[PDB]
Amino acid sequence: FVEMVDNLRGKSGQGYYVEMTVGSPPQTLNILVDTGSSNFAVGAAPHPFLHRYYQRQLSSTYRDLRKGVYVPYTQGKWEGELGTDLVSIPHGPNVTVRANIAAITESDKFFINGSNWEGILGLAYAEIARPDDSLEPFFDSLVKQTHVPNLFSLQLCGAASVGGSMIIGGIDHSLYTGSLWYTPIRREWYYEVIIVRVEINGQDLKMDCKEYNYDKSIVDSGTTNLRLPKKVFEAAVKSIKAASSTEKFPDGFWLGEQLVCWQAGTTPWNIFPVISLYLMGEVTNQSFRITILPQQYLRPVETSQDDCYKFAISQSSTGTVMGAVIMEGFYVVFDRARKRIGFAVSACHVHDEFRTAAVEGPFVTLDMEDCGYN
Ligand SMILES: CCCN(CCC)C(=O)c1cccc(C(=O)N[C@@H](Cc2ccccc2)[C@H](O)CNCc2cccc(OC)c2)c1
Repeated sequence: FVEMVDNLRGKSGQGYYVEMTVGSPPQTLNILVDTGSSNFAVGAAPHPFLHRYYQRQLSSTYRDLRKGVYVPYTQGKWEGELGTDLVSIPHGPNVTVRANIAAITESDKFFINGSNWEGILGLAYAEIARPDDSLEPFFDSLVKQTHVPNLFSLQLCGAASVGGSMIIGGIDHSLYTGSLWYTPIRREWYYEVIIVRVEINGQDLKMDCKEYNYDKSIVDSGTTNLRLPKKVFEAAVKSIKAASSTEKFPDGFWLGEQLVCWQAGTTPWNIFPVISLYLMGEVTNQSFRITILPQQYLRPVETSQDDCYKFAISQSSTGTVMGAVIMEGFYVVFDRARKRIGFAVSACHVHDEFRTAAVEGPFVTLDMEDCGYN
């Protein structure tokens, strides 16, 4: 689908956006791609951080729906006015749909100063769409009204600016190597999945696997880090710290709280451990794993003029989150038509000489559904 190849742009830590058009004639907006939420919301007022915004007065195709919406994310908040209008995606499929659109009229800590997107495309399921599930997420409208197959895939790169591909309706083998392995979407709300084993440098964390998914493990392009649940994080960092005892760092650093720096020619990569998450496979008692490097969890922050990095694993309280730390390692297929998410080694994932991100199977794991949570 070389039409859609390379249709995602971004800057480090400001997410990935796609161009879309809204209303007739078409207003062009840069919309953040987010599998972590389910609302298509766009700036409709001249906030000073925005390059552009939706002007509903300019579109003959606009239809108020005389309802207001609040949408609070973990990080952020916006208030809006619900309507509908016609939505195309220049470098996606060649269609045009009547999608719901929240017109953002008030926001706090939502938009990012210096960024180049003006909206957010929530690609997850109605069950978390605000204000309630009657509000039909864009992708559901897209499928319900076109013949575009019920799936999309994401190749998030990031070599300053990043890039990538959102293939809508399909998959493109030029974007990955090896085979796609698939883990079932456990519930259609977020893209929730189950992690059944966690390894650092090949060494199990001998932990009840129910912790790994407490109370959720989810796939979120709208998030930067790998977010391990509090106790698994406490324990994850414990072995990460211990495998990388070679060198010393402040304890705050691991809690996020301050960069750490090195030489512009060699950093100690071969000195932090690869991380492996085993994920529920498609078959009774079969799992597989995805393995990331530190060229994923140690990401640059652009006093400094040396090849430097931040620690990108952090704690949470609404689950595990496989943000871009994970996603940038892999080509990820959101197979909604089959209640399942596929991972394959990404063609662009940034590695080194020795190691590499991998996707491997099958493995034998008993009692995978007990790793879940109710
Ligand atoms: C995305 C680029 C960098 N950012 C945003 C800057 C703060 C992050 O790395 C980040 C960090 C923490 C949390 C979030 C976040 O809340 N992401 C949501 C999408 C988003 C919002 C604002 C700006 C950019 C991206 C994402 O939807 C969270 N998924 C969980 C969730 C919680 C509550 C309600 C939900 O759906 C209604 C979803 C993003």
